[PDB]
Amino acid sequence: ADYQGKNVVIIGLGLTGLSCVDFFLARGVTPRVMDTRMTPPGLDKLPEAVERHTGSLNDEWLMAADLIVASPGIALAHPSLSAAADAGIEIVGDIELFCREAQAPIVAITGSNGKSTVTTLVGEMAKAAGVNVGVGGNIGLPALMLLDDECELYVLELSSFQLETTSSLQAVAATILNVTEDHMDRYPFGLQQYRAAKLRIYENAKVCVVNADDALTMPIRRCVSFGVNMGDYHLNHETWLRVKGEKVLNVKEMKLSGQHNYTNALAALALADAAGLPRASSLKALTTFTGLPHRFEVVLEHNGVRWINDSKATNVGSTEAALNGLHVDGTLHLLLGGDGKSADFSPLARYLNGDNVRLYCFGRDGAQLAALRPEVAEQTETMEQAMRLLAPRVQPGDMVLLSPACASLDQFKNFEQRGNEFARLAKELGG
Ligand SMILES: CC(=O)N[C@H]1[C@@H](OP(=O)(O)OP(=O)(O)OC[C@H]2O[C@@H](n3ccc(=O)[nH]c3=O)[C@H](O)[C@@H]2O)O[C@H](CO)[C@@H](O)[C@@H]1O[C@H](C)C(=O)N[C@@H](C)C(=O)O
Ligand SMILES: CC(=O)Nc1ccc(Sc2ccc3nnc(N)n3n2)cc1
Ligand SMILES: CC(=O)Nc1ccc(Sc2ccc3nnc(N)n3n2)cc1
Ligand SMILES: [Cl-]
Repeated sequence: ADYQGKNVVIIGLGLTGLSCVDFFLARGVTPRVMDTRMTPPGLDKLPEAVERHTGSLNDEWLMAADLIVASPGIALAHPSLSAAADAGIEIVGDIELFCREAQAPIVAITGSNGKSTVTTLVGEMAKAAGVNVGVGGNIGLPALMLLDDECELYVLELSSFQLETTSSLQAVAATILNVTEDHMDRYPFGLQQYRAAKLRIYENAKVCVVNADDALTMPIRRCVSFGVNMGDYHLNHETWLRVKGEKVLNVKEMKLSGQHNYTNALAALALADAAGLPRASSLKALTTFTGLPHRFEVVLEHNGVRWINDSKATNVGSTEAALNGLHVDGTLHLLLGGDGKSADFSPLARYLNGDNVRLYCFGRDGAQLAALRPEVAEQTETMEQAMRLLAPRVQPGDMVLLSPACASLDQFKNFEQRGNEFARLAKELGG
């Protein structure tokens, strides 16, 4: 791709938009940037020579563009962006720009839950083999910052939003880990529209890796599969990872636990195998990886109480993965809240029966979450209020679990800030 002389407009003054500004400037193109937010987080990090427009989309700029670069946070269905598409103005995202420049194979990972774990695992498998690997995308390091002529393999976590604006991805190995309701505020044609965006990841992929236990991960119309009791990669119950009936790893050697993390390990191994990484070093990486911050992270274990930061549980399916099979000796104090993105929370209710569960519900959708079981629920405005309410009630044997089933953007800079604030309060209140 050659952008010289083009009128380039970037939508979004967040992490993605700033990475795109740097990308174009380094290639001799001065873009313009807009964002519907009046004071977006990148407003003061923008180079002084770059024109900026905030508080709305600027149709004068969009309709004059040769190329529109849309951050994943702007809907293609926004009327101004849809009008530009109607006029035949090219619209891409940062992942598209990346794919046009990358010169190493790409492993591409999407799904409603498990993405960052699988992405990081494949990266660790590559590192264990001595491969120069770049890991990024939706996990938090903008993909354009990975571009490096010495890179031998890229591992990208991709969201449905990023996939909507991507056309040139030809992954060496691609997966949809699972499909459960999320981002319904962005998908007015519902679950199948969200699924269709994720299904784009398989187009022109050399190997597709599907979840044998989740039919929505399969192309609508020759894929490798992983699953619990079936699949090319599957579990054998002590629990083993197996490939086509052959034991490859006793999961006692992993640091992660839980069935969903064992299938994450299977998916990572299937992708690593498809990318040509040596099996021995891939298996080694499964035994060294300890987990990610904010993903079912024990931030304090003291006086018989475990305080668990699962702030990365931004949808119902992720909270379900925390709750399904969860063992608690005493009472579970569960923190739910934030921006639910129009999700139906009712699938959580089957985990919330019995005498040993208390709900502390906060943020934009706190009332809807407390309605799951009002007789054991309290509602506050903020997470801090919820923590100060529950802490006097905690007894040895209890668990305090932040697994909020919602996005954090109504009250926090990012889910990391939500998790960090939870950890600070847990240390104050629990020690
Ligand atoms: C919403 C989203 O896709 N966020 C990803 C994005 O971060 P970035 O800061 O660039 O986001 P953005 O595109 O500026 O959008 C951020 C927020 O601003 C809003 N926004 C954005 C542009 C605009 O004109 N108006 C507006 O209101 C968006 O709706 C959203 O609420 O790019 C980063 C690098 O690729 C990702 O790590 C990050 O994943 C975050 C963690 C996320 O929540 N992703 C979603 C998809 C998920 O995991 O479910
Ligand atoms: C249908 C099919 O066979 N798809 C495919 C996808 C990826 C690869 S690996 C690779 C290596 C360098 C490179 N540079 N750009 C890109 N997309 N790649 N991909 C092989 C085949
Ligand atoms: C079996 C099934 O459910 N297939 C399906 C596939 C895609 C969609 S998404 C869609 C559908 C219509 C439409 N009209 N305008 C827009 N933007 N859309 N989007 C939904 C269902
Ligand atoms: Cl968030």
